[PDB]
Parts: sequence; structure tokens; C-alpha cells
Amino acid sequence: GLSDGEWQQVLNVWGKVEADIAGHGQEVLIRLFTGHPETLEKFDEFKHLKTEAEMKASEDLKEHGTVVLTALGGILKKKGHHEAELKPLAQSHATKHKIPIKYLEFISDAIIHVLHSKHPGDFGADAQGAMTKALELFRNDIAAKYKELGFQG
Ligand code: HEM
Repeated sequence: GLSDGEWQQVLNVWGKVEADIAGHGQEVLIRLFTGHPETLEKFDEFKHLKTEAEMKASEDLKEHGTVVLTALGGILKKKGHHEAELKPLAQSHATKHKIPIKYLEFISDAIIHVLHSKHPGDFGADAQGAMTKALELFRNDIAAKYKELGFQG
């Protein structure tokens, strides 16, 4: 867990994202897909967008980025009391999309990268500490449900 002070740093940084969720969303997906090409293959509707420039030219990709960060923001705002929002996501990523936990690790690092990239010098050490914790929490709770389901990957 996170202290209230850590949660207040998480939500304060999330406010920066909300200034433009789609722009942040697109950056996260691109970092993921260029950094770990294997992840693109799980998306049937984007697997043909193998380079950064192709990825940038798709509003469909950008609306998916929007969906991803609006879901995440909604989870962060629960401050760890997220059992109800997390179970459906774990189940669908495990059973429908077949997303190994490693990919969640990847997107987690991608978010940190993007925050530093879009707000250089504005994402403090303290802020980073708290955001990291928050994503680890998220990952760890998804991990528990994967285990329940035996999604070996
Ligand atoms: C911050 C972590 C993530 C969040 C919040 C998230 C959220 C979502 C949401 C809300 C949906 C739509 C509803 C559903 O199908 O459950 C979805 C679908 C999907 N997710 Fe994720 N996701 C995350 C990570 C990932 C990663 C790392 C991958 C793959 C490398 C992935 C692959 C997919 C795919 C393939 C679908 C179906 C897509 C489509 O129909 O275009 N997700 N995700």
C-alpha cells in the first residue's frame, strides 16, 4: 500500500494527464509498441502499424489510448479500493486477450517514460516514487487474479 500523502502525489500528477488524455494515451501506446513489438501482435486492428509514424497517423489508435488511460485514471482515483474495477479487466486480459503479466510491467514502465518525456523537470523524484508504487499495486492485484485463473503467462 500507499500512504495518503503518496496517493495525493499520484492524483496531483494524474491532473497533468487529464489536461490531454488522448495525447498522453497515444504516447504510452507508441512507447509500448516500438519498445516491445511483440505487444502489437495482440491487437488485431493495429498489428499492421509497425512503425512510430504509422502509429501516429491513426485516430483509432489514439481513441484506444484514451480508453486505456480513462480506465486507469478511474482505478487510481479509488486509492487501492479497486476490487470491482479490477476483476473484469484481469479476467478479460487473461481469458480473452491473453496478455501475460510481463506486458503490464512493460506498459507500467512506458507510463513513467512518457511522464518524464512530456513533463521534463516537472515529474519529481517523490512523484515518481508514488506513481511507481501505484502501478505496482495495480500490477500485483492483477497478478493475484491471473494466479487464480492459472494464466501461466
Ligand atoms: C494500464 C493497463 C491496461 C488497461 C487499463 C487496459 C484497459 C483496457 C480496456 C478498458 C479494454 C476494453 C475492455 C476489455 O476488453 O476489457 C482493453 C482491451 C484490450 N487490451 Fe488492454 N489495458 C491495459 C493493458 C494492456 C496491454 C499491456 C495489452 C497488450 C500488450 C492490452 C491488450 C488489450 C487488447 C488486445 C484489447 C482488445 C482491443 C480492441 O478491441 O481493440 N491491454 N484494455
